[PDB]
Amino acid sequence: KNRAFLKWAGGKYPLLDDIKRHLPKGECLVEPFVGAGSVFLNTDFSRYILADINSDLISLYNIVKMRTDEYVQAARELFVPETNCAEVYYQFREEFNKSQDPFRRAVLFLYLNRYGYNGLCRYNLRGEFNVPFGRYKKPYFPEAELYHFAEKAQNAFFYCESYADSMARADDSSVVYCDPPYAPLSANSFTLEQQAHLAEIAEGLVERHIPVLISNHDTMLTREWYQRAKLHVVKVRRSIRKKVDELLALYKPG
DNA sequence: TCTAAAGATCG
DNA sequence: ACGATCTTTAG
Ligand SMILES: Nc1ncnc2c1ncn2[C@@H]1O[C@H](C[C@@H](N)CC[C@H](N)C(=O)O)[C@@H](O)[C@H]1O
Repeated sequence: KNRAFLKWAGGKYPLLDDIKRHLPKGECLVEPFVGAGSVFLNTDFSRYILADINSDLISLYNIVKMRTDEYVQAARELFVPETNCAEVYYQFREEFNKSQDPFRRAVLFLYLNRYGYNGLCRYNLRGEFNVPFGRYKKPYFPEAELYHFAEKAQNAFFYCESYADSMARADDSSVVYCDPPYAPLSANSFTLEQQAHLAEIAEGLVERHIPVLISNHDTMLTREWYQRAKLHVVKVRRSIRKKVDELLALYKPG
């Protein structure tokens, strides 16, 4: 069991056993919504193609892969007792938003992920990061996790683009896993129109003998979008009050 | 998930 | 120059 080095929304570490039970075998794995990378880090394919719409995240992954020793030594200097203070936090956030150097922006990005409020990621319409101070007791510097990420990445390529464009890179030796933002539980972001279009693209790939696996909440809407697949219920019963389970859908060819 | 200030849109 | 009703911002 291997851990990511970033805090992130909708991370899949606790569901890995159920995912690996139903995921097919092949030469190359494609992830159109990669995020913090928990599945990439806990599987064994010989090639990977990894993509996301967030451009600060993709640039950080390129620096860590190609300039490893230089990156670690510089980032370690920001994790000391002197920097756990509100007046210092708001000046570093300001330096980040004004800089135009990829290496310096990547160093500061990790500090903000581990000292900021509840570990969030949020921006305004101008592209400035605006999460406030978090006040933790003693944050942890993920050194071991950073070296292991660099090592596995020697066999992957990274891209900044949307889900229709990355899914079109697949060929007759590939396998695809999708993890989109969650569907709503009651009546800008990922739209209803977009949730349905994703299911349509999957039905077209499976005609070409290319297999696909998807995950989301178990509701009335998701059962309708994914009607042409085989469905498996995962009991979780998380409160809020009511219980909700999770769902997996598998498209397999003949 | 929350809320007091500031800016956007139409007749 | 006016006012009712929405969006947007950031602790
Ligand atoms: N149109 C889009 N195309 C591609 N990625 C998107 C799009 N919209 C949102 N995303 C990303 O989808 C990701 C959703 C995450 N929940 C995935 C978590 C990931 N499985 C992990 O283990 O960390 C986010 O990182 C988004 O930035």
